[PDB]
Amino acid sequence: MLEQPYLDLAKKVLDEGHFKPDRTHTGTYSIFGHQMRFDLSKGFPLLTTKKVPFGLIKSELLWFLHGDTNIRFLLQHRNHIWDEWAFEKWVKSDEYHGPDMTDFGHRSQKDPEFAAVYHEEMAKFDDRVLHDDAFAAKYGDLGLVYGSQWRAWHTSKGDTIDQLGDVIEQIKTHPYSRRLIVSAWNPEDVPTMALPPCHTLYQFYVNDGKLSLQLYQRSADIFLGVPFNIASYALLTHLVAHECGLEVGEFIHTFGDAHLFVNHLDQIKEQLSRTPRPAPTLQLNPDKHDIFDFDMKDIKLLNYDPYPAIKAPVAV
Amino acid sequence: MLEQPYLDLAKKVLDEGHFKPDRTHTGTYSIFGHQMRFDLSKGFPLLTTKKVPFGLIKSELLWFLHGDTNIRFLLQHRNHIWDEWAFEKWVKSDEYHGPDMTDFGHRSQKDPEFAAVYHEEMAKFDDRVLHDDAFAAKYGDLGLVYGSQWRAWHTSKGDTIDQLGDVIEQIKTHPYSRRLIVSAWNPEDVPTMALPPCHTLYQFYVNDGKLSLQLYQRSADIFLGVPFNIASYALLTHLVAHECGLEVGEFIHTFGDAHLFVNHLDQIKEQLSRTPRPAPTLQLNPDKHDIFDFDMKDIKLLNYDPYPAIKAPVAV
Ligand SMILES: O=c1ccn([C@H]2C[C@H](O)[C@@H](COP(=O)(O)O)O2)c(=O)[nH]1
Ligand SMILES: O=c1ccn([C@H]2C[C@H](O)[C@@H](COP(=O)(O)O)O2)c(=O)[nH]1
Repeated sequence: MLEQPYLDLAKKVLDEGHFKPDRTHTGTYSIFGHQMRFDLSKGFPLLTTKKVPFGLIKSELLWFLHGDTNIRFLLQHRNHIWDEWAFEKWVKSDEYHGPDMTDFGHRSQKDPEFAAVYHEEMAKFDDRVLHDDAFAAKYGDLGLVYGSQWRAWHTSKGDTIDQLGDVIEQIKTHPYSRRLIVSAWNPEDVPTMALPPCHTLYQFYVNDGKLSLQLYQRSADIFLGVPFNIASYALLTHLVAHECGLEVGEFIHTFGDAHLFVNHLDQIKEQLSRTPRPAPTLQLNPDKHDIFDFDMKDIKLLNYDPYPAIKAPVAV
Repeated sequence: MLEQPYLDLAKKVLDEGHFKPDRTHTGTYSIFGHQMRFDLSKGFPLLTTKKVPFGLIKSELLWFLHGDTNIRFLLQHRNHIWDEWAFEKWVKSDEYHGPDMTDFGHRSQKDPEFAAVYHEEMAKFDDRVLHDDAFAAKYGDLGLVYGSQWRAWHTSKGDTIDQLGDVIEQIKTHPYSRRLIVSAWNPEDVPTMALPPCHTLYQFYVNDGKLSLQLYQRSADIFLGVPFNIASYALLTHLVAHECGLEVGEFIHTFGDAHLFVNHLDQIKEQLSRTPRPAPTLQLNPDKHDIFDFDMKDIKLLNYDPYPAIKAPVAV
């Protein structure tokens, strides 16, 4: 079935992965170098063995595609995936006068009463970003995130490259090119960023009127992150193919370090006892062609019928 | 045997690859997305089923490691791999007064008498680069090649990052880091370079005192290029491990487009009828530790006993 490479990867980390501590205190089981593939003509690889919210994946991708780096657009589609990076900034600034919020990541899991003074400041941070333009401009804007890396890469001569829009143009006019590459990795920013990009680079490929895409992901959270990651680049391959008048090939997912947090063992083992269902179908607006101007309603998911969601703690 | 993944890859492109024309007129059989691995504790992956000149691979790597971008150092170790890119420049310049050399690449294979007016200008270009300092500075210097990308990446504020030397420092002090990445892909240079880097990015990984390395190669000439590529990054993994006091793990070779030129079919089919021998051993100077100051004599290859070389035409 379509998601099997994903369950094979989980099985593999389970009986083959090495114990390694990491950047936190939450241990991992870990492998290095892995490759899986999804034939997108066979259906859309949103996991059926656990419910994944597509509406989140689809509004985060549109954000990236519009070159946007401001949380505000996410909040308008009730997408909180990026709140913590914005909040971090607000909180560690002059204008902030409130409970001290230091190491709020850990301390939301070790104190149920703190976790409500945190969820309080956050709801107020989001509300302000939504209603106060100057505030949004100051704290809503992440700066270096996929929307500027893909669409507005800063040059040493002070201009701005649309990496992705140029490559789309190369696909239309030189389909056989071996240089259809978008990189998110800037050696000059990377030492001072809070999160150097996990999705480091990707490459497109055309053959027999079919578009394929390969992602090099340096670091992957197998239980929580990877199910989102897969759907996000599978959708990108679909949007680009649609823009270029091509059919869709394969999505190839290459990993550097793929890890399983040790507080996710039971959840993954439960998931492995489920039996994949038939994959959903993806449907794109036949009438609209500029993907840079796609909106929520231009992407529908059909026949998605998943097992229930599995709750897991985030790693500190 | 140690090189089997390489012969499996050739076999795969042969009966599974798609005919695709390319950037020249010389057709290819082509696949997209492939991964192979070499356990470097099992020996050094220099192909035994065809003679590969290690002395070339080893002087080209030292060049890169010294941050050098000047052909001159190559010529001193009689290494001509990079001559054509330098010559191209010389020839397409004001100071050049000689036979017109336009499309000299093609026209060295379609004219046996031209091919000797080309080999004449080239021997004179190399001799000058070797003896005339101002000339070397002007035409010997490639500018953007792996030695500056790895060791002297230009920032937008006019300084210069030693990407590789910083990452070596990260390996010594944060071995478990998921961000041990060296990129050669600069979105601002790539549209104006004659050859955007084939070796796009690589990532190191440590576990149980062992160093592994994964290469993302966007485009690979399977018959001619890949045997050099493999040995070159396998040696890098060895030099870095030696510098950091680690043992050596695996070299993981990931491909975007891996192609076989159609004028290489007979040669590859002949190679596939050979039987791999035991792999050579690599030996590094036990007393010298700064790889940035390694020289030819600091790297020895032991027990390399290959089948004869197989002659093939370069693709135009
Ligand atoms: O879309 C995402 C975003 C994040 N991660 C995870 C992987 C790691 O657990 C963490 C990054 O930490 P470092 O790898 O930088 O150390 O983020 C994913 O798998 N997918
Ligand atoms: O070390 C090398 C250097 C070059 N190539 C080849 C692969 C391609 O045939 C060619 C690059 O052309 P483009 O891929 O940029 O189109 O160089 C290799 O395989 N290994």
